[PDB]
Amino acid sequence: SLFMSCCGMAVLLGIAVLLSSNRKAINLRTVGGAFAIQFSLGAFILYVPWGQELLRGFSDAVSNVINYGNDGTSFLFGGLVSGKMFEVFGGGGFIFAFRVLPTLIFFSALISVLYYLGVMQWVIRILGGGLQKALGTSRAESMSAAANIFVGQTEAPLVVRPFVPKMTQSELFAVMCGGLASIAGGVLAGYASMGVKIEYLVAASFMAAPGGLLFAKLMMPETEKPQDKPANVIDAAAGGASAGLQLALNVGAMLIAFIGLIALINGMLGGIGGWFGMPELKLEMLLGWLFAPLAFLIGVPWNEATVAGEFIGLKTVANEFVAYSQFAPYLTEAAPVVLSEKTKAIISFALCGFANLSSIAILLGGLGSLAPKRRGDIARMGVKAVIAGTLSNLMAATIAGFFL
Amino acid sequence: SLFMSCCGMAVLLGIAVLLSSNRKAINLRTVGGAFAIQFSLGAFILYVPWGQELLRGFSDAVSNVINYGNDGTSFLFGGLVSGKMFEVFGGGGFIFAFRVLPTLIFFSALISVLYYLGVMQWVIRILGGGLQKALGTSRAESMSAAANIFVGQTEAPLVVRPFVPKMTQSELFAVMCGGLASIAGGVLAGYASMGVKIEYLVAASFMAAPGGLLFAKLMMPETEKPQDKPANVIDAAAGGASAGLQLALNVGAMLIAFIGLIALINGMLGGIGGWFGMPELKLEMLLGWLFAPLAFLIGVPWNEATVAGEFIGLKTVANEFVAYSQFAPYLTEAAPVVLSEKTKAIISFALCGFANLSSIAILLGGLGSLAPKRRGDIARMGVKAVIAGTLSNLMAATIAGFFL
Amino acid sequence: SLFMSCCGMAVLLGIAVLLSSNRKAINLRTVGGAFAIQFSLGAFILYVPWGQELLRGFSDAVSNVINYGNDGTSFLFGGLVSGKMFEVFGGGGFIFAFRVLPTLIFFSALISVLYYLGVMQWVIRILGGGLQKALGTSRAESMSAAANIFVGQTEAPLVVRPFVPKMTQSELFAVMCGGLASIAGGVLAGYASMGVKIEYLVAASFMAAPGGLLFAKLMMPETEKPQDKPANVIDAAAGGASAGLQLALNVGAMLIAFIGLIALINGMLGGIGGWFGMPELKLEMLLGWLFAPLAFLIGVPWNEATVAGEFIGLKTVANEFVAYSQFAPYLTEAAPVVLSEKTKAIISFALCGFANLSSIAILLGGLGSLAPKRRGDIARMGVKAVIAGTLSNLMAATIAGFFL
Ligand SMILES: CCCCCCCCCCO[C@@H]1O[C@H](CO)[C@@H](O[C@H]2O[C@H](CO)[C@@H](O)[C@H](O)[C@H]2O)[C@H](O)[C@H]1O
Ligand SMILES: CCCCCCCCCCO[C@@H]1O[C@H](CO)[C@@H](O[C@H]2O[C@H](CO)[C@@H](O)[C@H](O)[C@H]2O)[C@H](O)[C@H]1O
Ligand SMILES: CCCCCCCCCCO[C@@H]1O[C@H](CO)[C@@H](O[C@H]2O[C@H](CO)[C@@H](O)[C@H](O)[C@H]2O)[C@H](O)[C@H]1O
Ligand SMILES: O=c1[nH]c(=O)n([C@@H]2O[C@H](CO)[C@@H](O)[C@H]2O)cc1F
Ligand SMILES: O=c1[nH]c(=O)n([C@@H]2O[C@H](CO)[C@@H](O)[C@H]2O)cc1F
Ligand SMILES: O=c1[nH]c(=O)n([C@@H]2O[C@H](CO)[C@@H](O)[C@H]2O)cc1F
Ligand code: NA
Ligand code: NA
Ligand code: NA
Repeated sequence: SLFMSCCGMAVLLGIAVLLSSNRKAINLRTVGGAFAIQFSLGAFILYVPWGQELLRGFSDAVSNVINYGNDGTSFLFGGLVSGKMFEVFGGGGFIFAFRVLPTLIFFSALISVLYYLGVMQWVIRILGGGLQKALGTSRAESMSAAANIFVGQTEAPLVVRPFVPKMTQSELFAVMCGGLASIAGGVLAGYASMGVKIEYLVAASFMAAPGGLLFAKLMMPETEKPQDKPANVIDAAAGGASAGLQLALNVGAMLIAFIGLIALINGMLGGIGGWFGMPELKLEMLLGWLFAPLAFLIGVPWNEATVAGEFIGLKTVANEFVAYSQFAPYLTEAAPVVLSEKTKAIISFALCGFANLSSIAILLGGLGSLAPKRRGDIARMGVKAVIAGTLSNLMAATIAGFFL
Repeated sequence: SLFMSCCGMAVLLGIAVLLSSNRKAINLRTVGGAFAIQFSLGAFILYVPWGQELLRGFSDAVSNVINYGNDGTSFLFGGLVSGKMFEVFGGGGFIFAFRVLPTLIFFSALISVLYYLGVMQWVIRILGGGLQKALGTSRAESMSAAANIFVGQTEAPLVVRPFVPKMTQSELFAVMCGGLASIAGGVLAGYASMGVKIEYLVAASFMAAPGGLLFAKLMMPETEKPQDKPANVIDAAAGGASAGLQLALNVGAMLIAFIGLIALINGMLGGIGGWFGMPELKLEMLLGWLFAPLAFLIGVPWNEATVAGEFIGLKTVANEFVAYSQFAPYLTEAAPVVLSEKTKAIISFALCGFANLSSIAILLGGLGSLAPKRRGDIARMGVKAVIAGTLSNLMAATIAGFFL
Repeated sequence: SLFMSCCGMAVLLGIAVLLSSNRKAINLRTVGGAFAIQFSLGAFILYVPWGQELLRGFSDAVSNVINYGNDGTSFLFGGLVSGKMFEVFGGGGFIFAFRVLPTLIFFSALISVLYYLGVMQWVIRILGGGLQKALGTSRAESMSAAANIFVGQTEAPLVVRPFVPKMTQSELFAVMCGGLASIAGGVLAGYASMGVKIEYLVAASFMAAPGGLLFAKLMMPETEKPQDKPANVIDAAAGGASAGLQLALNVGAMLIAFIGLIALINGMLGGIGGWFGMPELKLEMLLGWLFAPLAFLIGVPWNEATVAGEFIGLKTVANEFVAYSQFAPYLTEAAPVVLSEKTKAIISFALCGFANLSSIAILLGGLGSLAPKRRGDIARMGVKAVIAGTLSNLMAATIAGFFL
């Protein structure tokens, strides 16, 4: 029953303690409250009626903003994003390049506008402030964790840019973990446009802030002592659009290459596997077989653990975007394998994070430019930070599966 | 009758004098001849039969070059830019991304070729020379004003690059104004492809050179004393294509975001306005209500001033590209509001300029890279330069409305 | 009969000797073996049954990898790259932008992966080693020649990056020639997707390594004495995808502009030619008339020399991509002129090279960044290097025509 989920949470916590830089330095108030907040946040918005309605209200607003942004997309690509496409090409009428990627551009511009207006800083200041008061975490790392709810791993530390170079190793690690445990407002809308339930995306985003601090302070407790704009709104929007464009181009090229490379890998695996009586061997089977125990531990039913393992493994060995690209068909009526609604939720939560090895190089560049003398520390803590970020996503999935 | 237009010209002139840095320093020969040239140029090509035929001949040549350039576009996107699109998707068969944006690439390559060959420098030298002889303006600022007829605000000063750092404040201001009062050959073809009459675009482009000098020397008279390549033609074309590509990408991302943001703004305005019994409230209504007097002043009929105000206001608060994107449907048979041919012309002229606040940041980067120690002056004069550029566009529209 | 081909080879060799920096410094072992290898390589894979089967086996593998990579393309553009496009738009259903350009992205990512794994370095070390042992060429220039079989002119010298600044002038020239005589794995797949026979592309690529050294050591003999990474595999793929994206964008913009410019040139040539009773005058006719003797010399039949001259000339005056874009329709059933299979092969080989004037500027940037103090030498030897590269392509075509 629910016992398997509670065991799941315990195992995830235990692994973090086992990988800790110093278990005797672990602050019980910090890691105790962090888990408490992430657990309670999950309980509130996924179980408690009022919180469920607040989540639903927030998600529908996000859904409306996406539709508003699609007017710009409709202007540029016209009939290629109209209903006629489904009449002519059927399911192939949904052109990913024109349906999903332009949303990254619109949302990046929007976020930039909300930063210029001070709306973002206002929300981050409140959320980040509440975290440090309850957990005893430092001012800077708490703000970065809260900022990561809405923006990406390289953009979130910008709210505390001047404090980054003199951050303690534990602070720097938490900052890295905050980004790895979360996603970004831009791609959230993208994943939502792919069929992923907005409620899950919004929930996982908010739960990433305490979850990121949780596993950061478990695996890298504080052993040191911490310390302590565009000309107009139109310029802000333009700057965001440009950043979104570059992101859209990068994501699109990555998807073309990685999905293509997976197909090539599967072709080779067919020949190699055939030598062992397994000509049907594919990458999905390997990842499914290898990540099935992990999926089962976080609450996925026995008969759905292997399929769930495919996406979870793919997210880890590559990135969450590619994983979502393969999981999205399972959210439609044309799903090759009909999964339970709880399993769908677990996969959605467990995928909702930038936690992968390639994000280390991203952190080295973006976060490293803010503090060039700390690039050595970032590379040194990269793998552990990814692990911490992965555990945070897994914990969020286990919690979500519990109240569902 | 025509009295309203003459009042319009007077008001525009008066505002410039009211905003002058020193009215007693205004050179009557300079600003008198500048208005005379812009007025006579308008009279010649819009009223006088011979000039009308020369304008028509030039516009058709421009129309032919665009069709020639569309062969490259047709090669890349094939059936998606063919007539079959209109059979399948109807009006939505016109894909803006593939129809309009690639023209920016072809024309940028062409302009780069005409620069390598010396054709551009030849024309600019003649036009710029005639301006300084008649107006008494300096050599450098006259060439920049003439260059702005064909190229953008950041590219035009390149013809006098080494003279920019030591320019007087009045010279630097005029250079800024020359770019703000005009557009570029690349986007001109884009706007033409959207349905905007080429004759109006060509006319407004040429009239921008004296018009830009007019309001620059009215608002910032000279109080000081002025002073005074690719390896081959194929490389030139390639360089232009690359520049055009970057422009095309920037414009496309901007349009997706801004049009999307306008839709979001209208959604919010519907709720906010509803609190005051105006749930139908939209951005177009605000801009229309606010810019209707200005439209009426430049010659737009009373019953068309509000609709004309929508586009004029949008051009000012955002940019001319977005404005043209909303005005283009009014140039087709499927126009939601059938406007008079004079009103169509007035709007076309009044929109034909880079005069907006966001162009200040553009000038800071492009023009600023030519003279890094003058970036402070550019930012200081930015708003006034935009105003001067706006007045120049408005004057051109009033003149156009007069002879029509 | 075959006598015309042997004369062709002799003429090409003679021209190189005539243009030599020092004929008495020409190493007979080097240039004798280089021609021997290129000739024997051609004989082996185009005539000898076993070699023909090895070429066919390699080409089919390349064909399979391309299809695998098209899965990523199919994901992004859906129905726009499906069979339905041919039902709706007929021949125009083949959208070049979505069919060909994305292959550059996938293959660039793949090559980057094969570099990270050490597979590329392994092959290059063997091929490059065999060349220097047989020809007596230096270690560095032999590796660069072998690397150019698979990658582009700017990427190939990276395998010997630290040796480039101290290279002899003859070494630097050979390095330039190796890149000009060949293409790249990315665009090879692109040309293959356009209908160009993979066997010819693969053959020309391998034959470029000895061919490049041949004409480099003929035109610039050695008169001096020579001397002597991404964090993980996923990062490698991502880096390659990004590089491929930039390449894809550059190629697409170039094609839009150049094909558009050719159409404009033809429009002007129609008017100019009309003054001399030739209103049908076009660029293709000029290039065809001018390059027909050259085509005839390399083995193209008399009645097909003019048509063959169009593409060969276009490749030289512009680039091979544009040439292939005009030659591709002649490889289909809807070919305006049905050409012999030997003529098709000759054109395919003669076009398979980056040898053009615009590549000089490319070499100045890419190869020049590896040795900034040698940019003067690169520019000085640019034209001769292009000639050498052109002769190498022509020789490969003549050889191919001989055994066919
Ligand atoms: C898509 C389908 C197929 C999936 C295939 C799975 C591929 C996963 C292999 C990952 O390889 C490792 O990744 C690390 C992370 O980058 C590297 O560490 C490098 O970077 C670390 C992080 O900074 C450092 O700690 C290390 O010292 C440094 O070796 C490490 O060398 C590398 O071997
Ligand atoms: C699209 C639909 C919605 C439309 C909404 C309308 C938005 C317009 C607001 C413009 O805001 C102002 O723009 C100036 C121009 O950038 C800024 O001046 C800044 O830049 C100037 C120019 O250099 C300087 O003179 C100023 O000192 C400096 O404050 C100024 O601060 C800023 O408040
Ligand atoms: C597409 C259809 C139409 C086709 C039209 C054909 C155009 C071909 C003209 C080429 O022009 C030459 O190209 C050289 C190569 O770049 C230039 O040399 C320049 O660069 C060389 C190479 O480094 C140097 O040796 C030279 O000194 C330097 O002048 C040279 O000046 C330039 O006149
Ligand atoms: O804002 C972003 N920042 C970022 O780094 N990414 C990277 O792109 C990958 C795919 O979304 C993520 O795993 C992450 O590594 C994506 C983003 F959308
Ligand atoms: O060449 C150009 N230069 C330029 O700055 N722009 C900018 O892009 C906006 C939209 O066309 C213009 O208002 C102007 O600010 C556009 C151009 F086409
Ligand atoms: O890898 C490449 N490197 C390169 O320089 N190019 C350039 O792009 C032109 C068109 O393919 C080539 O002639 C060559 O000059 C293309 C490439 F694909
Ligand atoms: Na984040
Ligand atoms: Na201009
Ligand atoms: Na090469």
